[PDB]
Amino acid sequence: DKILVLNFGSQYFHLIVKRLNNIKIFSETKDYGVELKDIKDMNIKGVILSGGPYSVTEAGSPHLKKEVFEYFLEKKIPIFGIAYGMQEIAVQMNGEVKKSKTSEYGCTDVNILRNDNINNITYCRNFSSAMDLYSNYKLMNECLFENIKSDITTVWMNHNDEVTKIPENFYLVSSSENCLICSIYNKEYNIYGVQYHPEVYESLDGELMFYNFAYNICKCKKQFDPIRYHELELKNIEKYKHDHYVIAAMSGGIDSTVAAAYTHKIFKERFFGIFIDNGLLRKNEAENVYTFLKSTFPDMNITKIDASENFLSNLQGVTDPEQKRKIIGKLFIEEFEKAVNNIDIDINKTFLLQGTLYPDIIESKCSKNLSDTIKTHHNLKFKLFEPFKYLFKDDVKTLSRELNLPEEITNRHPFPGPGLAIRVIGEINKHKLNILREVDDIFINDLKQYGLYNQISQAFAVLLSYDYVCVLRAVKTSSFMTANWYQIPYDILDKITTRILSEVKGVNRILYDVSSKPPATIEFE
Amino acid sequence: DKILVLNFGSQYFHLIVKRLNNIKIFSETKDYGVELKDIKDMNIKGVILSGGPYSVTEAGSPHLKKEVFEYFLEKKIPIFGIAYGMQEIAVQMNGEVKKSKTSEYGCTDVNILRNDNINNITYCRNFSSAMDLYSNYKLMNECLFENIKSDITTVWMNHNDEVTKIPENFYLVSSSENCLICSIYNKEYNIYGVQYHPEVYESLDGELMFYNFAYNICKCKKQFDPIRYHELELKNIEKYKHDHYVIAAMSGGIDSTVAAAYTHKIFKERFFGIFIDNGLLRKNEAENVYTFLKSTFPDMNITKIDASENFLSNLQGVTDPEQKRKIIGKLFIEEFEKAVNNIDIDINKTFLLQGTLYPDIIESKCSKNLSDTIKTHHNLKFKLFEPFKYLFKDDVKTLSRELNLPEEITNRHPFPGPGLAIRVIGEINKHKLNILREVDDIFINDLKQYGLYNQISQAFAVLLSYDYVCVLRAVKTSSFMTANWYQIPYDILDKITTRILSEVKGVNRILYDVSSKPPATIEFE
Ligand SMILES: NC(=O)CC[C@H](N)C(=O)O
Ligand SMILES: NC(=O)CC[C@H](N)C(=O)O
Repeated sequence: DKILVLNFGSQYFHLIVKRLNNIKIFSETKDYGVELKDIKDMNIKGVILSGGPYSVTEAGSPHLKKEVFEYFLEKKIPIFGIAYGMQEIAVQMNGEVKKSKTSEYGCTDVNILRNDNINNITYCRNFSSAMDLYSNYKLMNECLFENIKSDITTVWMNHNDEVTKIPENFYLVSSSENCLICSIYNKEYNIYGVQYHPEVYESLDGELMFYNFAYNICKCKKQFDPIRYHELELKNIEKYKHDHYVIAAMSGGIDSTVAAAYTHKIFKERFFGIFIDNGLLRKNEAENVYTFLKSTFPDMNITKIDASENFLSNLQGVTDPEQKRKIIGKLFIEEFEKAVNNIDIDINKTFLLQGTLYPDIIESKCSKNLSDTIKTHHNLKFKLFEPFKYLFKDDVKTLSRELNLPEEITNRHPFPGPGLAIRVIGEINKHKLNILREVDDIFINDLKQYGLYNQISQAFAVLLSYDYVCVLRAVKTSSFMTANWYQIPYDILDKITTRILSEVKGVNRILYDVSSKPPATIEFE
Repeated sequence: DKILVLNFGSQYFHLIVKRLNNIKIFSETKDYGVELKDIKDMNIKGVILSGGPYSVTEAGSPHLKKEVFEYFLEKKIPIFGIAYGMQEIAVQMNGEVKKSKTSEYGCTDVNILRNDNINNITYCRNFSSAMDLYSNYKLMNECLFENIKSDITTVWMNHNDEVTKIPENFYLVSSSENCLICSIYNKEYNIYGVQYHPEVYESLDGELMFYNFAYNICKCKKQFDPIRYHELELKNIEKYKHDHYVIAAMSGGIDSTVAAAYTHKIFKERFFGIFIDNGLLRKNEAENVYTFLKSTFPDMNITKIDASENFLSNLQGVTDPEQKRKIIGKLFIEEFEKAVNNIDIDINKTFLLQGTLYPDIIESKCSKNLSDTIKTHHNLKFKLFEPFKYLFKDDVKTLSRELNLPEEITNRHPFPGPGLAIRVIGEINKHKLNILREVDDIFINDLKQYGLYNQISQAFAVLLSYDYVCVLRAVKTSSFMTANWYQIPYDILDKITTRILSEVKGVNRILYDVSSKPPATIEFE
C-alpha cells in the first residue's frame, strides 16, 4: 500500500516523507507533472499535494493535468492538499483562490468546526457576527480529525495566498484569524484540503492527521505496529546503566514523577532525586510532595532542599514580573547545582533527566509568549535525557495508570515554574504568601468537593495585616497559546466566595477572571 | 375599631402610638396590668405589647395575667409583641427566653424567611450549614409582610435578651446575625412576635407592617383614606409662591427630575434649575442629561455648569478615597453657590429643593458606612425643602409614570455623588476616564440590548496608553447596607467581555466582582 506524494516546490517536502516513515507507511515520490502511465501500474491508495513558492493562479505556475485528476475519483483514491496543494484542488474544481488580505507565518491555532464550534470564533469581523458569516458555508458533525483532544490545534503557517471561494460542494472544516476558509473536506470524492503544513515539526497533530488519513481513510493494511515508543529511548540508555549516573529535578509534577519511576528501575542506585522547596509552592506541598515521593518510591534516593529563605530574601523589593522570573530561574539553577555538588559523582558521566513532552518542545521552539508556560527550567554541561520528547500529555496519563499510581497525580493541574511569585502582585512577602495560600487552598478543596477540578485545565488564586483583593482563575486550555475561562455554576461559586470572605482574615473582596486568551493570559504577571 | 396598646416601660411607647396616628387608626392606652373588666366593655380588635428595660424571666418583672391572655384567643383578637413584648408571648406559651450570646443595638437588617429564602443566610455558624439549622424550626410561604419590596428590612435594635426556644407550634419568620429566632408567627391564634422596634423612625417598614396588621389582619374599617401625601407638603408651600424663590441641584436622577417637575409648576418663574457637569459623569451625560431636561421642561430655567476642568485639576495626585470624596464634596458646594450667585435673588427668601426620600434620611441617620451612598451632597443657610422626606423609591416611580415621563428615567440605576472618581483606582486622569467610559458604556448598552438592566439594582465598571484591568460590577440591592452580586448568564456575559477586549484599546483583562455586601461594598474605593 504505497501512498503517492507529489512535489510542487515545497521546502518541507522531505518532512512529508519523514512523517510517513515515522508512522511506518510505505511511500513513493513523483513530481507534479507525472504522466498517468507511471502511477497506473503502481498500487496507490492515497494522494498528497505539497506546497510551493509559486502563486496558484499566476502564469507558468505548476499544476496537474485535467485527465490525471479524473483518474483518482473513479478509482476511489483519497486526496490530501497542503498549502499550495489545497489551492490547486480549489482551482481545478471551480474554486477561486486569490491573494489574501493578510499573510500568515509561524505557529498558529486553527479552529475545528462543527455546528457547535461556531460560537468559539471571535474574529468574525476580520473579513460581522458568528452565524451571520458561516451561514454562507457548510458544516457538519466533526473524519480526518478522529481521536483529537481539543477543537483547536497548533499548526505551522507559511503562505500569502488563501482560498476565497470554496470549491463545488465542499465542507468548511477549519478557520484561522487571517484565513477564513483554511481547511476543507469533500464527502463526495473523499478529498481533504489544508492551508497549513502538518508535516512540519512545529505542527502538533501532524502525525495524528496522517495516521487517520492513510489508515482510517485510505485503508492501508498496517504491517508495522510498534514503531516509536517511550521505551525505545529507555531500552537504548540501558547500555549506560553502569557507565554513568542519572539526576533529575523532582518537582512533583506528573511529568517528573513518572519519568523518574522508570529511570529508577534502570539506575536503581545510580539515580538521584532532587526536590527543591522554593517556598513558592501551594499549601503543604513543602511536605506532602516529599512525603508522597518517599512513600511511593522507597528505594529511590531523594534529596529535599529548603531554599525558601534564599528565595524570599532574593525576591524582596522586586515587583517586575520579568525580573521576578529572571531571579527564580537564575536561582533554581544554583540550588540544583549545589545539590548535585553535595552528591560526589562523575560530572562528565551523568545524565540530566527531564520529563519533556512534544508540546513542551514546540512551546519553547515557537517563541510566542512564556508567561503561562509550565516547564520553566527547561555551569555544568550535562547529556540531556528527554525520553518523552515525542510524546503527548494524554500519553503520559496512560503510563501513570499502568504503574498503579493514584489518579491524584494524573489529575493534578500543571503548576508552572515561578509558582506563587507571579500570583502575588507587586511586593512579595512571607505574609502575603500565607494569605494567598489560605485562599488558594480553599478554592481548590472546594473544586474537589463539588467535583469541578477534573473539568478544568488549570485553577488557582491571585492576590491583589492589610485587607487585600483576591482573583479566582479557572481556565479551559485548548492550546498553549489559547484558552477560555471555565464557567463555574453560581451555586457552587457562591459557596466558595462565601467561605473565603468569612474564614480568611485579610481579604474583603473576591473577583473572578472572565477574560480569555488571547488577548489576556492565564497568569497575571 | 380601637387597637389596644400595652406599656411595659418602653422608651419608644409614644412612637408606637405616633405610628398609629400617621396611619390614622384609633388607639387607646392601657398598662401591662389592666384588669379584664376595663377592656371587655371596649371594642378591641387588636393587641400590641411594648418593650421594657426589665428581663422577661427575672424576679419582679412585668407580665400579664393568665386569664387575660385566654381572653384574646377566644374572641379572635390578633396579638403583636415587640421586643420585651415578644419575649412575654414566649414565656407564657411554653417558650424559653434566656440571655443572648451577643447583644444588638442600632440599625440592623433582618431576613424574611420562606423555604426559598433559607439560602440567603451566611451566619449559620454563629449559633453549621444552611438547612442543617433551619430543619429544627418551621417555615412557610411568605401575612404581616404583605406588599414588601425585598426579603430584607432595616430595623432598630435595642435589647440584650433574645428568644431561645420557639413557643408551642410557632413559625420562624425572621433572623439576624445575632438573633436567630427574631420574629415569629402563630397561624393558629393569629399571633405575631418581633424582637426589634418597628415603631422607631429608623425602622424602614414600620408603618407598612402596621398597615397590614390592623387593616389586612385585624380588619378595621378604615374611615380615613388620604392622610400623608407628597402633595400635602406641596400644597403647604403654595402659600409662599410669591414671597420666596426655589433653587435645586438638577442632577439628572429620578429623585431630582420629578421633584423639580412639581416645584416648577408652582414657582413657574421663581424656580432655578442648576445642573453641574463635574466631568465625573458617564458617557455623554454631559449633554444628554442637559438636552433631555430642557426638552422635557421647556419653561424651566436651566443653568448648565462645566466645572470639569476645576474638578480634574483639583483631584490631581489624590489617590485616597476619603480625600477624593472630601474634595468632590467641598467643591460641589462651591460651584453650586457660585451658580446661585450668578442669579441675583433674595438669599434670605429662597428654598433649597432636595428630592430626599425616607430611606435616604435613615441611611444618613443610622451612620453605618457611606461609601456606597447615593445622595452625597445631602456659606448660605437655606430653608431646606424636602417634600419626599416620608416617601419611598417605589412611590416616586409611580408619580413619574403619572407625569407621562418615559421609563428611561425610572429604570435609571442610582448614580452616586463622587461619580467615576471612586471608580478610577489610584491616580485620576482625563485619559483614564476616557478608557473607563468606553468600557462602562459598552457594559451598560449590552445590559439593555439583552435585557438585564431592569433586573439589576446598580451596574457599572471599575478601572484598575498603558494596558489596564477592568472590573464589572452588578448587584442586587436589598438594603442600603446589604446586597448580592447579580448572576449574569454566561452566554450574555461572554459577549460583553469579548466585545470590550476587542474594541477598547488600553485594556487586556476583564474581571467580574463576585463578592457580596457584607463584608464588601458596592463601590471599590
Ligand atoms: N508555503 C506555501 O505554500 C506558500 C506559497 C505561496 N506563497 C502561497 O500563497 O500559497
Ligand atoms: N428594648 C428592649 O426591649 C430591651 C429590654 C431587655 N434588655 C431585653 O433583653 O429584652
